[PDB]
Amino acid sequence: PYLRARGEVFSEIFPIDEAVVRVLVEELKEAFEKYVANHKSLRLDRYQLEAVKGTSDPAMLADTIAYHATWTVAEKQEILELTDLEARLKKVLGLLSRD
Amino acid sequence: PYLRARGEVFSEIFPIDEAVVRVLVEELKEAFEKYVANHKSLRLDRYQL
Repeated sequence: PYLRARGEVFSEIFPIDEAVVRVLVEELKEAFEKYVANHKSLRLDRYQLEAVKGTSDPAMLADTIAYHATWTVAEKQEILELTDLEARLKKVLGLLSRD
Repeated sequence: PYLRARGEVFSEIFPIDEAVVRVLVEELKEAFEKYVANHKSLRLDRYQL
């Protein structure tokens, strides 16, 4: 320590196949909104998800909604390493359904 | 070796009334869009076709 690394450029996944992706983001936002309005244990508002709108990349929202819930952060690391846009969305929606 | 072939019959049938073939192409495009409609990891920018 202190740790340093010669990291790389922004490695993102592009919003591809907007139809199914927006559909699954809507389903994820439905599951997340009932997560917020049902799980009294968290009560986290859409002030870090709806606060970001210029970068409407569904990976950004998939990582934001996953952040808003309190399952294990190891799965957040794995979803940060995921390369599939909706497998991120399916992973967050599945963990929200489990919650 | 070396590689060398010999074409014998140039079999290629062009169906008359290509609009019917284009309608079948549209049907196959619709089926491919239906296959794309369920993907969670096999998404692709299919609109460039």
